[PDB]
Amino acid sequence: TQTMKGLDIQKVAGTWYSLAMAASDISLLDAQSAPARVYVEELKPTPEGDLEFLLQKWENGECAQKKIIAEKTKIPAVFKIDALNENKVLVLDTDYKKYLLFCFENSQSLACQCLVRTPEVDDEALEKFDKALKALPMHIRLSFNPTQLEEQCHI
Amino acid sequence: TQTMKGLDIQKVAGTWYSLAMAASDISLLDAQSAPARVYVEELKPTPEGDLEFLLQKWENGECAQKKIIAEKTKIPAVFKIDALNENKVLVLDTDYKKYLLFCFENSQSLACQCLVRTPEVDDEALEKFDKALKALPMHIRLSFNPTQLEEQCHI
Ligand SMILES: CN(C)CCCN1c2ccccc2Sc2ccc(Cl)cc21
Ligand SMILES: CN(C)CCCN1c2ccccc2Sc2ccc(Cl)cc21
Ligand SMILES: [Cl-]
Ligand SMILES: [Cl-]
Repeated sequence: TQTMKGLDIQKVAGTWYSLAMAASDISLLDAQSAPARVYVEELKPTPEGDLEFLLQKWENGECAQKKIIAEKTKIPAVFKIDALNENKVLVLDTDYKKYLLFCFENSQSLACQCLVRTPEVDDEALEKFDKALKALPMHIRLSFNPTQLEEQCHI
Repeated sequence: TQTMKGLDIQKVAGTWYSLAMAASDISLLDAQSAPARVYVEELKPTPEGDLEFLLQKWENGECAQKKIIAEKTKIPAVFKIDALNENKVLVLDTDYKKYLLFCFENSQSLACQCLVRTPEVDDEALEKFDKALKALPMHIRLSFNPTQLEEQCHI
């Protein structure tokens, strides 16, 4: 939809925090176990330029660990998930050292996140997140406080 | 917190739609039966200047009807609910004919709504809602589409 020009994927490696989330549909986020309520722990680019995500997900009554690889495409900012469905991960913007904005898109519904490196509310990153979101048909948004950011599944 | 100057309460009577909702805590809105997921049907000012609300609420697996009176205070924009808890309704802004912004506050947690007269997405009213919200510690926001606005409990 809107993407990071000149993305250097190797430089997104490491720790991240899902500071804020937004989605096209309320049901994607408005339950503790909602489909898009997915918490990023780490991004692990592969030497071949795929992007592995370490995630948490509340499911069947607890906070489960998940590990998913999004495969590279010819566009550096766009990755594809191997599944029954054809979903994409799009990297909208990042400065590598503080924030990264991305969206998960199907083939439609959209969930986006504002990721930050540290458990702090970064108003500048959130401002960039909101600017990105005005071009998208979002209907739910939420953000987490520093206490929650240090808990499993942001409880 | 922030209020409508010169509110004429009699002029808020009639049909309204909860176009958007925001709250201080994610748990107040992030479930179909969450405490602040309350849908406004009608406002009925009394001759004595109290404000009755006709509402819907998803509870015990369906969309229940609710009727609550908020009693006047010496401030025209602030009403008080008779309960074990001391909660207030604050009217932030309205033009009577298109939109009304209000907040429910306890003694703390806050839920606010953008009400509109018709089942339409009013970007100007939502812009006013967002401006009001930047002065408040909100962590979840959602908005409804015209199809949902015509359904019981916005399903
Ligand atoms: C259940 N899980 C194993 C799948 C996670 C899918 N998923 C996802 C995929 C690849 C990289 C990052 C993410 S976060 C995310 C946020 C919103 C939505 Cl809707 C989906 C995702
Ligand atoms: C269960 N129900 C009978 C009580 C509704 C209480 N409540 C409320 C009260 C008076 C006038 C309007 C409202 S809407 C609302 C929005 C958010 C929250 Cl948190 C509370 C309320
Ligand atoms: Cl939104
Ligand atoms: Cl918000």
